[PDB]
This record gives sequence, structure tokens and C-alpha cells, in this order.
Amino acid sequence: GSSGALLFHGKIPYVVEMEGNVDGHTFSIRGKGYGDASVGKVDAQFICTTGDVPVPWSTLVTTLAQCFAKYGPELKDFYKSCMPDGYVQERTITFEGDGNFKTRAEVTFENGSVYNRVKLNGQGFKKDGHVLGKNLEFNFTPHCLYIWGDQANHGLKSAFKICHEITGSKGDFIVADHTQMNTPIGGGPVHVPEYHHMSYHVKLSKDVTDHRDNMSLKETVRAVDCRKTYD
Amino acid sequence: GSSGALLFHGKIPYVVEMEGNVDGHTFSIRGKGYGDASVGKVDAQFICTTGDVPVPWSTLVTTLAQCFAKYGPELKDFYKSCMPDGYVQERTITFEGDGNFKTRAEVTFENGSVYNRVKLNGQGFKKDGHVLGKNLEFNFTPHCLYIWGDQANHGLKSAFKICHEITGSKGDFIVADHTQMNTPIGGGPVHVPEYHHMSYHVKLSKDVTDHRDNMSLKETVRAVDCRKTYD
Repeated sequence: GSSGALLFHGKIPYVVEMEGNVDGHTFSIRGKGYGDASVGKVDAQFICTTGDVPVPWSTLVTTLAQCFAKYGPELKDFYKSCMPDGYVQERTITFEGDGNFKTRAEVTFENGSVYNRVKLNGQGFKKDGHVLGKNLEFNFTPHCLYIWGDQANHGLKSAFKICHEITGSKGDFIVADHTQMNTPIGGGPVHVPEYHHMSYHVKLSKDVTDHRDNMSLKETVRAVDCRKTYD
Repeated sequence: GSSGALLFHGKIPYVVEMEGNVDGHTFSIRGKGYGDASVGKVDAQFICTTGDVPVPWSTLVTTLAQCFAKYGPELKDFYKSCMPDGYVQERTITFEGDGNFKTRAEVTFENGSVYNRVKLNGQGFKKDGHVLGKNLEFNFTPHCLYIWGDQANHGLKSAFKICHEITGSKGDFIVADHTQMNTPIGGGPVHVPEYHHMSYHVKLSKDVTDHRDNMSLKETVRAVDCRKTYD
């Protein structure tokens, strides 16, 4: 496919810088791992350098690199066609019965590696709700995303749902509703996608020997040509 | 396995009884076809008896039988487990920047035929919007549903998105946000579900010899064990 896709052969380091503010509580996070797009794998470790995180780690997972997705020859790959100059990624995330997050990322290739530099602002949460009351499990369900093209901006649009399990229930979930849009940083030719889906499977872990608040993960991510494979 | 499921071998006939009211306009639709649950397929033809539908046909498809889905041995099949007595299925459907549908349906097994009898009420639409203005294509995309358990009430919960393409844009979509709850009608024992997904692929047609406002469809539907398949 694209000449940007040349940069993703083999395993490549991944570096994350996040700044956050949820109803007055501020915090910074740093992450380090790798991605291998030939199989759609991402493996990474995260630490909060400022103190404790003010919300459950699972609500931050979607904001903490769709360029590592396994894309076959039959679909256009927007994310890698933008590389190395990169893309801006923006979301609004709205919690069932509670507040919302707004996010803005720059995702680029620099110095042999992928950088995700992202800012998060949270507003309108209940002080006794599941979020600010830290009442959600340290785990994660499999998801399916919807993706299509915006020919007017030579970009990408996406809409999906994410489920979070309630601490002290078993099989009761709230929903975080996701809307998203992506725009190129450079002015050069890119690949604008057509309608398709993307599967995610995430597993979370921790390390008790590190005294800082922490989280690790492993994920598998594939593009799905659903106009053909759901027949 | 469950006693309901044996009612489903081979082609089983399907009847639909639907009434609507969207801001001033009452209307009725009657449908007939069959479903074959061993391959997950459904065929059916629809007529509007009162005149022309006052919203585009695409917006009505999800309201117009999840008992015809292909379930393999590895997952609990709630819909089939309820039969022959049936279940109640209620939804709220909220359209991006416009109004909403509330629907209440009863789904039963009677004389070797499945019956879907359903009521729909619509409120808060704009006269110049894509819905009341009728400005959406006569076509459909593949979708993916999330399904889980509500043990407390021996019931089922579901949440998901549906895309509708805007006429005269090309490639741009509006989203219809769906929430759903199902409750057994009878008293027998049933299979409460666990977290899984369900795939859909739908194709619309017309019978152009016929003078009444009309629509046909064919569909493939299957349950998905995502905790293993997404790995």
C-alpha cells in the first residue's frame, strides 16, 4: 500500500506523554512499550509521575495508536498513509448518567518510534458516581469500532461504544459513548478510507514492586472488511 | 441446550404486525416471510396498507426477530430458550441532532409460525431534518451488536449503533443510537446470557410491479464469542 507503511516492518518503540484535569484534580502520565503491525500487537507500561490517578485506570485506556492495527491488502490504511508527518486525533467521551471527557492528540513518527502526545479535560461528574467514587473493575471487555471517510477534509470519522464493569456486581455494565475525528498534519497525498470495522481485545495487569501508581497492557487489533466477512 | 430450540429446525414461517405514530401521522405495515436459524438467514416482504410511510424505510428496519440468529453450542441462546411462550422487547432509538422512537414488541411461537407484533411512537423531529424531509438512501450497512445478562430479572440487555447514509452527500452518515431490554412472557426456566456480540448483514429491494409503497430484505445474522475470537 502506502510508502508510510514502510516504517512499520518489525517491532517499533512506542512513547506516550499525557496531561490531564478532571473537575480540578490534575495529573501527568508517561508510557513506554512497542508495536508490531504485522500481527496487530501493542504491549506497554504506564506510570503516574505526580501521585495517584483521580479516576479508574480503565476509563483512560482508549486515550492512552491505531497505526499499529493489522491492515490487509484489500482495505485503505489512513493511519500509516499519513506517516511520518502524522495526524491529529480528537474525541468526545460521554458517561451514562455522569460527566464527559474531551481529548486532543498529535500522533507522529520520530526518531525510529511512534509518539502519542495527548491532553484530556473532564467536566460535570457526580462526586458520588462510579467514576469519581472509583467504583469500576480493573479489567476490560472486547470491542468493535465503526470507521468511515470524510472526503471534504481528506480525513477519517468513527463512532463506537465501550463497556466498564461495576465493582461488586457480576455482569452489570455502564457505557462510555465515543465520537471521533482524524485530520492529517502534512499536506501531501493520503489514503481516505471506505466503511469498515476494527476488532479490539485488551488485557490489563499491575506491578506491586513499583511504588508509583501503575498499569500494563497487551492488545490485539485488526481491521475487518465487514461488507464481505459478515455474509 | 433448551426445549425452545427444537422448535427451530428448517425453514419456519414469519408474520409481522406493525402500527406507527410519528408526530401527527398514523400508519400500518404488514409483513410475511420465513427464517432458517441453522444458517441464520431471514427473507421477508413488507407493504404499507395506509399509504406512503412518512419516514424513510431504512429507519424502520431494526423495529421490523433475534430468535432466527445462528447460535453454536458454546453460548447461551436466550431468545430461543423463551419459546414457545415468547418475550417482550423494548427500545429507545435517538437520532443524531433530531428526534426519537420508543418501541414495544411481543414475539411469540403460534401454530408453527413466529409472530412479531409491535408498536412505535415518534416525538421531537424537525420538518426540514433528514428524517421527516426524507433525505436518506434506500440501502444499509453491516452492524455489530453488544449483548449481556440481567440476572436480577431473568432478562437480557443490549446497546449499539446503526448508520444511515445521507442522500446527496456521498459517504457521509447519520447515527441512530439504540438501547434495548428483553423480558420473558411465560413462567418456565430460561438461559440468562453472558457478554458476547452479534453480527448483521442486510440487503434491501423493491417489487416494482406493485403500486403500493413497499420494501423487501434478506439478512444473515450470527452470534460471536468475542472473548476467544478477537485474540
